[PDB]
Amino acid sequence: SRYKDNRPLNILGIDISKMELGRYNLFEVSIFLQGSYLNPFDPQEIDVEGIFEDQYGNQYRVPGFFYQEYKRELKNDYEYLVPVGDPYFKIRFSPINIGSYKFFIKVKDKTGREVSSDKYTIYVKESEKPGYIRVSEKNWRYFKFDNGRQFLPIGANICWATSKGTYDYDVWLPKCAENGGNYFRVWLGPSWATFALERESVKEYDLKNAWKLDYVLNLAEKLNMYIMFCFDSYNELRYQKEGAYPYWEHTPHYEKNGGPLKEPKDFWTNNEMIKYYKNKLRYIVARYGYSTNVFAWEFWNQVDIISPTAFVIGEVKKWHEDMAKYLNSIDPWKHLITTSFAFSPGKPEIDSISGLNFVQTHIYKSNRYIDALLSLIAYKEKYRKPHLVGEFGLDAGGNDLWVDPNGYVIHNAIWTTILSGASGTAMSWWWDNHIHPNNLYFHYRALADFVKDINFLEEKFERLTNYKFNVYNREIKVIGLQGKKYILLWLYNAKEAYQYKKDIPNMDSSKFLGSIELLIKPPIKVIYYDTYRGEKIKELDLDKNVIPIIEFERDLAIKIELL
Ligand SMILES: OC[C@H]1O[C@@H](O[C@H]2[C@H](O)[C@H](O)[C@H](O[C@H]3[C@H](O)[C@H](O)[C@H](O[C@H]4[C@H](O)[C@H](O)[C@H](O)O[C@@H]4CO)O[C@@H]3CO)O[C@@H]2CO)[C@@H](O)[C@@H](O)[C@@H]1O
Ligand SMILES: OC[C@H]1O[C@@H](O)[C@@H](O)[C@@H](O)[C@@H]1O
Repeated sequence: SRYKDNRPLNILGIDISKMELGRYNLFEVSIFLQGSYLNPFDPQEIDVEGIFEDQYGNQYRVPGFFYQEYKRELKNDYEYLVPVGDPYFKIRFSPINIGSYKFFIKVKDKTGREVSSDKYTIYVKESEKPGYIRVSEKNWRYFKFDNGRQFLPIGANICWATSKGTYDYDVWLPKCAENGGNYFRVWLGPSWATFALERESVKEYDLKNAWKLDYVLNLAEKLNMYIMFCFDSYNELRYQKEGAYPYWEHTPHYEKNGGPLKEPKDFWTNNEMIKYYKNKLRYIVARYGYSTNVFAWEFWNQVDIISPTAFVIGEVKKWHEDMAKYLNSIDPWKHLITTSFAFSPGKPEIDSISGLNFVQTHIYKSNRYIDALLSLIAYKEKYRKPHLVGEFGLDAGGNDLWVDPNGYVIHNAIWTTILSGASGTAMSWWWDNHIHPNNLYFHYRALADFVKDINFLEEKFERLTNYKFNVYNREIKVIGLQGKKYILLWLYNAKEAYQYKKDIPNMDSSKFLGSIELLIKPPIKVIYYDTYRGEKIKELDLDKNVIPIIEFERDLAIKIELL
């Protein structure tokens, strides 16, 4: 209760960031008040809200949140945050419609007293922002922005920083963005994470870490990147004796550390814990929900490998149903909601919950992972909602770093997932010790430039099924999409795609290798695409359905336009 107050409830002053702003831009109200509360993070102690109304009858009820200003600096090798001023309350809003808005502030504290501001008027003009990310109504396999443009996530996990904190994201995000990346994922737990809200407590949230998440969200805004916020990770509910980076003994949920839980199993049903968790969701919506750069709320990293003493499928399912419904109801902008599992096939009892808007796969597999990805993507089409391969690698033990310095494993996965019908790229691990130091971003740039002008929302892509392969000197395989106007092929050498010792192909690719015959009607334009340099190798106009395959070392992309 470091932030208690026991004065009669009064608004003391408000600051408004701007009277005029663009569609989907941040409108921020700062509020100085006094009142009676033991915990500014608990709406039963103090409840700040902004009530906004556009000219079209839509009303938004935005919970407010407690805020401390900081000034960051880098002390040789660690970030250090210096508090500036007293903490206070904020409301963060983002307008969907343009035109005029009226809003007022309402506050209630534990005494039952209620105060409110007069109504203020703001004006919203048109802007360049595409809006929030939703499931496409045209093709449930894909995401869209509110303005109808596709959102095809290309990026990686970038879930926490080193001790340099936000200064690491100052380096990683611009590199990702300039190489076609528009997506990453961050962790808000366990308590050691860069953005951990529950750092010392499950009842009060860490204002420094929340400030760091502000900063990284703002950087994503400037770079047109979109973030999945992962609220909790399995480590929090896993006992030391169970291994796999366990954290229960250190987590603030545990009664030993001041929390309400005697054991991780009680997380799903303990009424005190459920109440604090809803307060946390309210804090997250209040502080970050305005942002169109929040791609999705993700409840859990790999909830299936919490302690087996704590996984009760019926209670975990009901908890996801109830929390998705609650989160949805208090989120004025209705961001996408998801959850994840370490078991690659997932848990159908939870994945089929309608409050979870898309499903995920995590897979770390060293052999024939191309076939595993294709198989999992075909399988999860049963849910009729988008599928994100949210984590991918060779080995949960990190073998990738030593055996694949050139990123061939990432390469194979991102081409396989895009051209098998997943909503976006497979999302690699190892951002800090693999992708960045080895400068593997060029793999994403080549993929992004290949799909850049393809509208997956209108192509009605189906997986390629009835081709004839005519290759003699090699075991070539193909993964393809067939659509209205395009056929997209990724061909790979089964003997070379899983060998990681050779240097990146520098292909002087003239010779004829073989052919693939497809059920299409000429004429067609065939584009051969170097997947490593990210450029057209050759372009060919054809009058027959026999498409030559030129020589390639490891793999080759082909884009075929139906004319
Ligand atoms: O060093 C910072 C921080 O690291 C923490 O350990 C990390 C570890 O460095 C590594 O990045 C690990 O990656 C996991 C991650 O958990 C993924 O969600 C996923 O999971 C796997 C799980 O961790 C087990 O390995 C399990 O057997 O397999 C899962 C996948 O099926 O896979 C990633 C790659 O293994 O994440 C942990 C944190 O979970 C802590 O050491 C911390 O103290 C330290 O400060
Ligand atoms: O920014 C990511 C990394 O960049 C490197 O060049 C070093 O400066 C690291 O200390 C840092 O964590």
